[PDB]
Amino acid sequence: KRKVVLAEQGSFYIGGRTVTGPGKFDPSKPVIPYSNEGATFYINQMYVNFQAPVRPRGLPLVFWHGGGLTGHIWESTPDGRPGFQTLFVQDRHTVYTIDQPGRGRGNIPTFNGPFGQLEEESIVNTVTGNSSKEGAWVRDRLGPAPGQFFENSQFPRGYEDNYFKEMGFSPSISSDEIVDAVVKLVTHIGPCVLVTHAASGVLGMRVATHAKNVRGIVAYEPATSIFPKGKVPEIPPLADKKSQIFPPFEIQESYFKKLAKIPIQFVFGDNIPKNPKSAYWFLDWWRVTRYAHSLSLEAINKLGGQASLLDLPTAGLRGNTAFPFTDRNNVQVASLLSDFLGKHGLDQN
Amino acid sequence: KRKVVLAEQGSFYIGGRTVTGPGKFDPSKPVIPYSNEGATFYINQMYVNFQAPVRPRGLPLVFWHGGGLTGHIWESTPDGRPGFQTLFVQDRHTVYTIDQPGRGRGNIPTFNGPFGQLEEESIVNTVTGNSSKEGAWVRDRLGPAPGQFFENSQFPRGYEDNYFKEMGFSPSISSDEIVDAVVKLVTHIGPCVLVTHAASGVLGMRVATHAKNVRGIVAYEPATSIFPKGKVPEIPPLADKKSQIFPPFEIQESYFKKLAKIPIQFVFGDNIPKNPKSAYWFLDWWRVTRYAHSLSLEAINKLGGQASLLDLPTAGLRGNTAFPFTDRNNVQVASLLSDFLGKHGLDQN
Ligand SMILES: COC(=O)c1ccccc1S(=O)(=O)NC(=O)Nc1nc(C)nc(OC)n1
Ligand SMILES: COC(=O)c1ccccc1S(=O)(=O)NC(=O)Nc1nc(C)nc(OC)n1
Ligand SMILES: COC(=O)c1ccccc1S(=O)(=O)NC(=O)Nc1nc(C)nc(OC)n1
Repeated sequence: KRKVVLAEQGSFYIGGRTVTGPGKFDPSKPVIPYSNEGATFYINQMYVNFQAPVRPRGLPLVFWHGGGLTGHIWESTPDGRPGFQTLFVQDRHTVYTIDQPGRGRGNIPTFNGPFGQLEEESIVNTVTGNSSKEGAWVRDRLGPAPGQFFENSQFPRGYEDNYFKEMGFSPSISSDEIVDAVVKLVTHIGPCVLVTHAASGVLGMRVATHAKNVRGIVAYEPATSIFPKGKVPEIPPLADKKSQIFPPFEIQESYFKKLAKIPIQFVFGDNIPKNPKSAYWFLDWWRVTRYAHSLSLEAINKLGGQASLLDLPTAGLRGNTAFPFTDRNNVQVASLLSDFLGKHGLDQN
Repeated sequence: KRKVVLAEQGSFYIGGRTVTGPGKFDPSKPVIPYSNEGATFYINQMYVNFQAPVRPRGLPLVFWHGGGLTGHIWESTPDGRPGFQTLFVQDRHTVYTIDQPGRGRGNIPTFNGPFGQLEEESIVNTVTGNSSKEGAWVRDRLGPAPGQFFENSQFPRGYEDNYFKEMGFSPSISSDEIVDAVVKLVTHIGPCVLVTHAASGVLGMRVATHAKNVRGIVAYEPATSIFPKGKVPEIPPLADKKSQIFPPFEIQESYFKKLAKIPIQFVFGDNIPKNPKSAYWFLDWWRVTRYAHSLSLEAINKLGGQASLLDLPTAGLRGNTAFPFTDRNNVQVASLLSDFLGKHGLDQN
């Protein structure tokens, strides 16, 4: 199970832009402490890793981590089992894993001065946000409250420290620039499949509307819904009568219709409630967010699309968290992804 | 040259601690926007990647990136040629690559509030520092001034953007906590060899004094010298008669002596002046820094050690930058590393 044979592997940077400080750089002056004077800074670039099997079959897969994560989540599970990178190289796909701008080996744009500030220009905000262990516990549906596990959980229990250590903050890089970096990657690699997760769900949908090389999307637990501009359906508030899900992203209809041209599958784990759950904010949030996604997929299908929602429990898999690709049954989750790729010929040359 | 057969690969997090916000966490209350209330945050953990060959020989190698870098520099060169990770898995060594705390997939400790601040506790500074392209150009001795190459350069010209894109800031995590994470990794791995670079040179020396499992060190272009406490020799200022090199790190003699028990090699590239060069601050800085390191190695040898300085031009390799392991002749640089490992019995089981 662990052996893997690579025809080649590597990593590279792509995308981003440059910003400049004032003045001129004098090489005879002390270079350290570092100065903005005469400075050119590369910002908002993305890190990309690839592993290619011998004699690949079908399209390369681009695995895109969720919010506050990195490509680590596709490399290994918290308890050290093979991640989807290894499983799909073994399945004879070339596999790209990214650290998007602002995360991991992607660029964090900061300079000499308060965080994110280049002289008088605010590239990203100095004030950050970041989930706690407790927030992530309920966000990812390990259980209804920190320390608790749902019955039949597939979380790798005992490896909580490993799991939460993989998570961190994201600077306020614009989503436009994150999407731009991945569009450039898709141009670089050719026809490919995007496999997204939570926060990258809506970003991957956006990439597909700008990049015809995206030939399919599988989105694990996408966090933000997407609709044609002015056609967002009625979406109820949460059971606490006061909160709402994330404002759906709206794109022009001519771009939205590009989503009807490729196979798209949204995948959800277990323990999303059917009924309002006022006592558990993030469980109720997932209920209404999944509902909004069902309407988004229906809108894609009314325009001639091939969009579907897979609830893992209906496929016979019980207990998955919001990271099904690192849960204890991730091999079975991978099998369902192989099934999708095979159904649409994305595993053939 | 590109193929690699892995018995296993993966990644994991190790080291770090936790800090806590005030108050308690209520799962019924809105979890987003994220709050410090009731929060546990994992901070200062390190990312570790490993690739293991079939039938490994000798000790595992731990590759430790320089300042503002990540394990990318061991994966691939800026122009896409195999890095030392691939070369030494092919040489039948298990290879670990790290993103140290505060870099890449390592943790950047920030919360909900101004960067690095947890309520009124400053975990890392809000004001950052970061090299420009211009500062890094002369730091790494691509040439004497930005945009200019030494005639003999081994840099992969044309891939400047790719190269500079791999560099970024480091938050003010204490060096103690960075050393702590790698000591914990070395305890987990068992006997190994540290391969360090620039800023991680002094940190690897410190790790060796705390971890008998470190059985050898090869340091490329180390940036800070180390001496026994109270025994720093006379080191001249730079040619501008105002600047100094980095204040040498001082450790108790009992720990310093541990450096005499293992083979240690410092490796320097080309274009470091023999004579004072006041027009080019970083060239002169490298002259005096290399001199300080020569005295450091001499001090280890006077304690019965086996500490050597390898200037790559004396081995027939001309024009290397301060990243010899990603230069155009990196295969030849690797050969010299294999020779060190072999001579010292580190390539046998
Ligand atoms: C892995 O888990 C998630 O990925 C994840 C999963 C579920 C919800 C949220 C996230 S997230 O933390 O990244 N945030 C996100 O998708 N975007 C977003 N949108 C708005 C409008 N506000 C905020 O506030 C943070 N975030
Ligand atoms: C994921 O499920 C829970 O999280 C969960 C849910 C409810 C209770 C307990 C757990 S548990 O997992 O902590 N522990 C558990 O189940 N213990 C247990 N021990 C014995 C000795 N026998 C039996 O059952 C016969 N159960
Ligand atoms: C890849 O290049 C290097 O590794 C590298 C190479 C040569 C010099 C500097 C660096 S560095 O930028 O990271 N900084 C470093 O080693 N430590 C350090 N120590 C002091 C006392 N001040 C500062 O200020 C920056 N830094």
